Amino acid sequence: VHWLFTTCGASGPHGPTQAQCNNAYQNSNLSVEVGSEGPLKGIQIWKVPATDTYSISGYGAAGGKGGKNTMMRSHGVSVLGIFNLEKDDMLYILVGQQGEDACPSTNQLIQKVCIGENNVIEEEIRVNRSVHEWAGGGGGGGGATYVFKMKDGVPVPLIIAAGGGGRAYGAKTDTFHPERLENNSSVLGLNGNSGAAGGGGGWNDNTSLLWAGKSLQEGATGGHSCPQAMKKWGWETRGGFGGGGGGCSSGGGGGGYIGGNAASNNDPEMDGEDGVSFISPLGILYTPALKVMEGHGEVNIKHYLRMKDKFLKHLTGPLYFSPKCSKHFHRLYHNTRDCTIPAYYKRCARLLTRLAVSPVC
Amino acid sequence: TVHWLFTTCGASGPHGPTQAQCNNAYQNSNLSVEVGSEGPLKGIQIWKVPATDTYSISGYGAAGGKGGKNTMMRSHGVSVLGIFNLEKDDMLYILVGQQGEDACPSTNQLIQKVCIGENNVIEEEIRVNRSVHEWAGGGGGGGGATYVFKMKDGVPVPLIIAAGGGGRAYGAKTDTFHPERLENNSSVLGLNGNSGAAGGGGGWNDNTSLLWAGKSLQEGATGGHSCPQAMKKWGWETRGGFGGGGGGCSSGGGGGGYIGGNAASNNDPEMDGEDGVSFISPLGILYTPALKVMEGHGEVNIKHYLNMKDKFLKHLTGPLYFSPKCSKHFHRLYHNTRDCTIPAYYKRCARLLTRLAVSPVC
Repeated sequence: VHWLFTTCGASGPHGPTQAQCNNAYQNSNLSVEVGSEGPLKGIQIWKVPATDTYSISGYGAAGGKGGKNTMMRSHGVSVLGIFNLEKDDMLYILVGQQGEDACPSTNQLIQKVCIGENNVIEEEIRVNRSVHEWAGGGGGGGGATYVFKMKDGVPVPLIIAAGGGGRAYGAKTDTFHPERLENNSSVLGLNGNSGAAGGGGGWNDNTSLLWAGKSLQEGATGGHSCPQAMKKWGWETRGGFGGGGGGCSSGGGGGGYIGGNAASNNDPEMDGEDGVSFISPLGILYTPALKVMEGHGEVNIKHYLRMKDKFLKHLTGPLYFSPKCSKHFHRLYHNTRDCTIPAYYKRCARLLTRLAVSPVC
Repeated sequence: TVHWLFTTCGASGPHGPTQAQCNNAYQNSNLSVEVGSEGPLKGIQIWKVPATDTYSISGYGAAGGKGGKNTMMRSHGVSVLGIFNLEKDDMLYILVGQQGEDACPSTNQLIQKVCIGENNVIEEEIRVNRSVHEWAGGGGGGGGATYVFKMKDGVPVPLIIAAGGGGRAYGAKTDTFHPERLENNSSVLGLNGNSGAAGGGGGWNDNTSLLWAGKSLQEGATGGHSCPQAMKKWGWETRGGFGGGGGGCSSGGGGGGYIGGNAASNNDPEMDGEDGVSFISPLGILYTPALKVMEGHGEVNIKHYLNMKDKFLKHLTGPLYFSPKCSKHFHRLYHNTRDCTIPAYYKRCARLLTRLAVSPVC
């Protein structure tokens, strides 16, 4: 009936191998060609079994957590689109991976910061009002989900569900920034800004720094951490398999069509920005860009065409809606895989909240 | 305030850590250990005692694996606190136990669809046939045990052994009815545990032969693999943790210790795996009795010996204070353990007090 594309158990900056996805779908009716080398390394290639109308549901990935627990990791954006496919077509799918959390750590000295035993960073923000020595702890940016196809060698993007920016070490306040989505190919899919932490990788750019995440046509690799942090104690918070920019004391940027810009300096309260999502004019945007993802991304492909209601208002409070956002509300409430499977009802509660503040409301 | 904390060095599963993994774990700390590369000492951390003094060695075993449901509470690992008089330049061999493999979540889509509750092939197995032998897989891995032992003329001598809890079963709806087991005499021979389809635990000195059962410390304390029939179709890998843990199948295997944990003969999705038997040697004093507290891997804390969520602890601190003969046990546990002194480990401290009340010593 449906095909679900996951990260095949791969986590971090580099993606799955062929054997990882072989084990991830062994007795399942799903087979993919995983690239062994080149820039298509870690991208799953899937053959369509019919020439029908499909509904590709792309879900980005979350950013990392800071050295504290006073933050919820910036959730990954969702983009649902209905597309027309022809039998035996090749769908190149990059299931973006989660940006690395700062905690828990295998290093005793860093784990001491994670539980509260070490206070060197708080001391530096108190005696010098800035972090220049004890860098690190800002979670790495999350990776975006890239669903695209190849047109005479050059790749054409279909859906790009952006990945969330990593959280900063001393982050406290929650995000106010809306979800950015693009429909025109006239604007370029450039990489995000990189300062101390790395910025997210775009759709097509030229990555120069190690800590900044790479673009998709560049192989889409999670950026490294800043050297100050790896040199002082080795607090590696690398970005995710999409455009995930690795994070220093500031959170790294997330990936997307346009990468999420990271903090220009080493501000321990500055989180990384989420990426910019993308929908192709060759398809139609089913539901707008909404952050919902808790961990790794995923891609759902299916053929196009009572007590559970009271449960959702307990999770999400009184949500102001517009008679315009009713169309989007219905398609979301009854036809997505989040608002139907009870285990993913926690996702649906998130989806609605962001639909209330949405720009198309 | 100086203390030496031995962890798992980031290793997991039936095989322990390497020397580089531990140098990476104790990178910028005043701790450095020697980890073996082959043989029986593969994964064990050798530690040179820095001075001649009376130390408190707190050994914590490793928890067991979850069941064939994501919403399953795991069998916690046993904690043993002891005071030992140690000499300078004494080589302390410390094995930090590793938790057993969880059944949920899992990368395989078929296995994962069982963990969320939509696929019910296991529930149909008992309806068609009386005995479950085809849809094997769903249990929890046996938690590894934590050993702290010295070497006398090349023969190993134990000091502290904190048993690891055996993993839980697929349909583990009801809880168990047994307390912690502790041995205090070397006369009692520490042998391997009883193994059925899901392997049993691992003892201190034994001659293990079953591949699905955990191995003893004299053999290497390698975790036991899962039963072959569970790898037949979907390949539900649920191996026991490093330290003598047992593979789980569907019922869940037992953890290790001085004496290996017990496992059932028939694949029952309700019966869990019995945890191992802890050990404290006669030369050291027992500070507090054995209590199940660890939620993940084990650990060891050595230190020089002297002499909002707080409300969830006060429900237990009330009666324990003046009710039994173990009032001092509660006081020293609440004021001297790093579970109760560090505010982040409050949950661990909550499991301590709870287990002090149910224990037959009180």
